[PDB]
Amino acid sequence: PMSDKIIHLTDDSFDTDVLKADGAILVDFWAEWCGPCKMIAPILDEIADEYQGKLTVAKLNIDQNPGTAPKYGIRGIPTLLLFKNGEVAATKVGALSKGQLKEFLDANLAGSAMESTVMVLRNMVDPKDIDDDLEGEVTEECGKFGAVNRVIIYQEKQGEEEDAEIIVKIFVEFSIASETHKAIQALNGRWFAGRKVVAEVYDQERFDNSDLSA
Amino acid sequence: DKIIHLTDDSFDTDVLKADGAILVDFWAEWCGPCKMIAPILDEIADEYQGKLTVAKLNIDQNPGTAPKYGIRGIPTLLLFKNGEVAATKVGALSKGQLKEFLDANLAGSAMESTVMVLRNMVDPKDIDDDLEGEVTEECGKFGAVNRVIIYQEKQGEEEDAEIIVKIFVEFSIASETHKAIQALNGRWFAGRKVVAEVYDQERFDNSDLSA
Ligand SMILES: [Cl-]
Ligand SMILES: [Cl-]
Repeated sequence: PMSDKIIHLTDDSFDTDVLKADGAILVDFWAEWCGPCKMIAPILDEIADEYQGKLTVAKLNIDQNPGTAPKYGIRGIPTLLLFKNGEVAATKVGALSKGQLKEFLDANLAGSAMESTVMVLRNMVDPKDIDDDLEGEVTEECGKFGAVNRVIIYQEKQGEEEDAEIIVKIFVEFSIASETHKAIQALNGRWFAGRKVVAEVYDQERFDNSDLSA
Repeated sequence: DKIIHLTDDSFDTDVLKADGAILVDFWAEWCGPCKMIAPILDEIADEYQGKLTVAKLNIDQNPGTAPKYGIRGIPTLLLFKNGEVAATKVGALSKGQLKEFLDANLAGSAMESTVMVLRNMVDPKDIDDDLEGEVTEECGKFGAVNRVIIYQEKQGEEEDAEIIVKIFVEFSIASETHKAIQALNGRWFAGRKVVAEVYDQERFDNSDLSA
């Protein structure tokens, strides 16, 4: 109003400010002697104002805070790391125009936001517990929230190591998003049974395209 | 040099427990676009031999597997690596677009890298200031070590998410890295069997340690 919308990071503040942050955070690794860093400095201010609500811009001075950068393989400066939910989602190395940054941001932030017909049930069933009856039982029980299109029992290996844990994600696609919303609200945090189940929206475009990895 | 014929019974062994990356094609004889991509997959099978195996599951003959992966329309291609689904592609595709798909998801296929990634070597809790130096000493056996990165990554968007450790080892030239990957892959380190693989050099050069 109109003050500074940039989060000014330290090594000590980085975890809370970036990794445990709400929404997408664009981290700028910089230094005062860095010419191209000052290039993008005013661009970052505009982006910070114009992406209010969908992006927070943060800066870490690598001279004053030398601990963080080497952990993320920062080489040249400036480097932009885009974080989403504690995850590095994208990177951009070096200076770039306002248009090039927007193009990079537009391509790496969620587009066509939408309430999904797809629910994902997590931490509900161990892979060994799966049998021929499970899909049918899920569709039957979720049918009290609305019309169930398809139920997918998905097993996911949580690593590349030979005996990495396999977990189960249960996907329930409803006919319309209103039904999915009721189901999620009713089921999330509830015990079925012995296990506390996470009920959650799952990206509809991903699901429609046979990507069950998220 | 040729394509694996998958069945519902063989899938686990042929795909999930296989050595090297596997490109799985879900198809059927009446499927027009499936036949359109068949000669393309033949060429990919020959051209990417020793780096990728192509495999086909006829969904009429073998109806058990595809619904487990959320397959809807055909053809659908799934890229497997070490029992993980690395990437997915829905519908028909040109020789070039499939090569672009493979370049983006098959580490090393566009360029053999100076960078090795070590997976499953250590727990986050077992990291200390000694580790980086121990790795470079251990990897020095294979050549000049430019840089070792002990990278901690969150596995997923949800806060519950497990944190894992990826250890990046960049060598001076790709030949040294190849020696290192050969000698380290599948090796046991105090209770843990490690995965050593090429990591895309361009990702690494650009501080993309997420793959
Ligand atoms: Cl600052
Ligand atoms: Cl051994």
